[PDB]
Amino acid sequence: GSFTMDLVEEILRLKEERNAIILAHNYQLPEVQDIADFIGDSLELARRATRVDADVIVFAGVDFMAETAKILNPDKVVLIPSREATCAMANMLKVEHILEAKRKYPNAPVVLYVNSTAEAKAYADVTVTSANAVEVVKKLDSDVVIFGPDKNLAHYVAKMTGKKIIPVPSKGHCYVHQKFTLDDVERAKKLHPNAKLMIHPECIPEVQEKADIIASTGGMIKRACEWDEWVVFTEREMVYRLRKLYPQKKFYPAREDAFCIGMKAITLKNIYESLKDMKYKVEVPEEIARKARKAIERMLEMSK
Ligand code: SF4
Ligand SMILES: [Cl-]
Ligand SMILES: [Cl-]
Ligand SMILES: [Cl-]
Ligand SMILES: [N+]
Repeated sequence: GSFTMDLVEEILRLKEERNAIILAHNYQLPEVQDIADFIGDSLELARRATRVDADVIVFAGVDFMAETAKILNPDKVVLIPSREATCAMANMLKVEHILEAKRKYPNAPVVLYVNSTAEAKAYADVTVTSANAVEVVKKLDSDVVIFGPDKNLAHYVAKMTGKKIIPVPSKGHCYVHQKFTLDDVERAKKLHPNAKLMIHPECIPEVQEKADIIASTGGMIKRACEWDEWVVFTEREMVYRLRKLYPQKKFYPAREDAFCIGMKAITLKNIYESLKDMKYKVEVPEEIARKARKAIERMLEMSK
């Protein structure tokens, strides 16, 4: 035939030529999800990054996630297709916040959401994600923990563990999940009265209280078998992921306008260019990386 390769075919060929794997987050565009080798939540992506046989990891996600993969694979090439793929919640937490909390509470473990910079993780005793934060905090040997950046996840952790949670910083949150209100809950239940509600713990507490299940996107996938019809209170591309996994169920976005600009910095074109040009190479300074790796490997040990 006369036709040549499209972007998908170019990517497939370059993945072979580079001995590369494409890891994608659940909030990636559908056409990016469709070319990824593995798709998951933050914990699943971290765990998957400990069994990489490929030489090159193309990370269809935000920079903190790519940095986590690099911390776990210092001697592989990790590529981020755009350096503008970044997380507003993670940027809210600075070293100065951690140091001030450690001064007040020197005996409190420092528990940092993976939505955090590599520099911040160097100060964590253990990292967490939305999937394992309750379990990890429960098991730590202290009734007081320093926790951040996300204050809404911190609220959920405090509720479920009964422990004293010292937030760092004071107001960390995700603007995507802050879009959900009690009015969205009322509207969803009126439009879909037989559906149950899957709610991310980055949503505000009063919205969390309306959930049938509170879960990371990975937990949403794991527990979707419990009902046939769900309203999805997270970033709207998760609806595509759930529909692909469970074509026989029904999924509805809680809000179509719950979009993460940083996630959508990743495009099919810039994944192609990432493999073609071997860019942008993610690097983490050795001293930071070694300290962060200790905290991440502790997380993986404490949460299977
Ligand atoms: S959805 Fe929220 S927490 Fe996740 S990368 Fe985007 S801004 Fe960060
Ligand atoms: Cl692999
Ligand atoms: Cl996220
Ligand atoms: Cl199934
Ligand atoms: N102890």
